[PDB]
Amino acid sequence: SNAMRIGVIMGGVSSEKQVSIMTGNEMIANLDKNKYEIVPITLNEKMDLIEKAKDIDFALLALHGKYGEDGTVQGTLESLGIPYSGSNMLSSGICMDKNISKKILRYEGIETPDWIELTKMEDLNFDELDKLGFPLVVKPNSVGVKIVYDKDELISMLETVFEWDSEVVIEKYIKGEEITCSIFDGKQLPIISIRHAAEFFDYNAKYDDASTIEEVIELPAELKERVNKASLACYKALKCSVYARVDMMVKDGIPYVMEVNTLPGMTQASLLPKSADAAGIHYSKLLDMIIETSLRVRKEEG
Amino acid sequence: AMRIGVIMGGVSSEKQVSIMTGNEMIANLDKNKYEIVPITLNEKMDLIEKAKDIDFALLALHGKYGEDGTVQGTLESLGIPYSGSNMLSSGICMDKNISKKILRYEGIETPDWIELTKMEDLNFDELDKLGFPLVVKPNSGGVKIVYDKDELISMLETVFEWDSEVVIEKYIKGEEITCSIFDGKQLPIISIRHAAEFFSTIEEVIELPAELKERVNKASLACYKALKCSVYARVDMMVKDGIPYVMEVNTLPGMTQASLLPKSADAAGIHYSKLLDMIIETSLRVRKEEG
Ligand SMILES: Nc1ncnc2c1ncn2[C@@H]1O[C@H](COP(=O)(O)OP(=O)(O)OP(=O)(O)O)[C@@H](O)[C@H]1O
Ligand SMILES: Nc1ncnc2c1ncn2[C@@H]1O[C@H](COP(=O)(O)OP(=O)(O)OP(=O)(O)O)[C@@H](O)[C@H]1O
Ligand SMILES: [Ca+2]
Ligand SMILES: [Ca+2]
Ligand SMILES: [Ca+2]
Repeated sequence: SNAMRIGVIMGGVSSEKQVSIMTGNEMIANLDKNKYEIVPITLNEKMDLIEKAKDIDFALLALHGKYGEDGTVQGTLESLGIPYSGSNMLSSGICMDKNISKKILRYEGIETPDWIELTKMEDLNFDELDKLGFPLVVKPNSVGVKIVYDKDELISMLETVFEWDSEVVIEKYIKGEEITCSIFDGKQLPIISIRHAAEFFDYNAKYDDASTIEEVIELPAELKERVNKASLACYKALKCSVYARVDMMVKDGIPYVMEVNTLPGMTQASLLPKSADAAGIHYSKLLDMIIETSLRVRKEEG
Repeated sequence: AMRIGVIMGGVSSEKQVSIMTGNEMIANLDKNKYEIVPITLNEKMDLIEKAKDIDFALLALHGKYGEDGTVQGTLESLGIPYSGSNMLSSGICMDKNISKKILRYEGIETPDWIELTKMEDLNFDELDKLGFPLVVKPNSGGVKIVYDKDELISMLETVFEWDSEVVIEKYIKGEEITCSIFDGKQLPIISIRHAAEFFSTIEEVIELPAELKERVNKASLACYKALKCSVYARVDMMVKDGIPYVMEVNTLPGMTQASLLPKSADAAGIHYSKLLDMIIETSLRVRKEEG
């Protein structure tokens, strides 16, 4: 039995590169050595992939952020006829574009927060802005998401963001419970709650706003059914394959989709593998399912 | 003197069109402004080696090879400015299902349709909301049309060798036109008529009635924006009862002198060599706006 040669693809620039290295190392360390011949691939520049992938049967992506999201790596691998993990080039690019992904979701009737799309030299229509109210969340579509409380803050923040990016999403702020829903091959995994830590005095909870805890949670049946329905619908709508993670906010019992991730964290401390583990899927087996399901999917694509 | 790669490639019929296109470009590119660097890709990824010799990639590509976005994404990753729409726009416009959803979300008129696959099961229900006749085309790209339930079911099986995904559209019976856009400005509209014997195909610049022209110009420009196209594009439409319908948006329209976009530009007084000058100049600006 000749072992399939798995390239573990690492790369990116700055902190993304480091997260990528850490991810690849975990994969390399947990890949079943009897099933696979493991081939670490570290990309000094993105297009070095063409040379380094000559010796692999499959590309397992350890990438993090733009390099793995924009779709170029997937498209290159496809052009080389080399099967790879996760969503394809178009699904990846769509999911990475928050504006375009929200349009498609909203077209499909999936709840997502109201928003304005704005490009760099484009003016800003204050009548539609006012419809949104304040606070607002400014999302580059290097610089992170930021809550702004009024017109002046918004203006100032647009100017900060636009120097680096040419496009922004301005989203209505929603105060609610944050959750994230991992999907593997069209099946919903355990939901994870993301909230502040509390100190409890009897039944009074005092929250620490500087903290964040992530915990697997079972939601009440009604909301659970609604959440599972929305997340799978995102998955199909955005043409995702193999696995994805949908980030949502719940208010008044209604889930809103903030984003869909085709390249979610894959370290053992990351949300998706934590969800899989709660589902009885240990890390090494999650890696087996990704390779196995990806091969099937790349074959269905031709 | 700026080094311009003329990039040609593809397989089969597409490659031939590509080489034909790149030759025309090489012939008409101003020799005083440019140093022209013919580039022919045997395999797609050979682009990486050959592109170290150039300051700009002018794409002579045709069909999926230049539509899916891999070439654009590769050149972007190499830091090499290139002509036309970027990887995301290209991929979106190549996907008829996705581009239709976005257009419709934006309130742009496009024929009613449904998405279908090899994998999935034909769903009897949704078809008959569409009625007949239907037009059947692969999702990723003459006219294949079906006048009854029987031709449809069969058509799908044959096509399904072609593509894994298919779009089924309501048949729009109308006057066919095509709208070339350059850097956000509409060029003269072209009318496309068909006759077994005229009183194959005729393409001519036609001045549309003022009102229709206005709706057409609005729709074509809205597609251009909605799909994030840049530098140039060609929107193909079907007019019925004064209402324009969008059939599709092309980020890589035919670029020969005999092709529709160059003819449209010609009708505006933009000669072939100058159209290339503008493609290069405009793309350079766009690529810089993107980062
Ligand atoms: N509309 C909103 N209302 C309230 N809080 C929000 C809203 N949008 C985002 N947030 C908070 O900001 C965080 C980050 O936003 P988001 O998930 O949309 O972008 P991202 O995760 O940074 O993008 P990427 O997928 O590139 O990592 C969310 O986890 C949530 O805590
Ligand atoms: N709904 C429709 N009703 C009537 N005629 C149509 C319809 N859709 C397409 N056609 C005809 O079929 C021809 C092909 O159009 P289509 O949109 O399928 O091109 P395409 O193959 O998607 O283009 P590309 O090569 O860029 O992928 C057109 O010339 C048009 O006349
Ligand atoms: Ca997120
Ligand atoms: Ca067409
Ligand atoms: Ca002239």
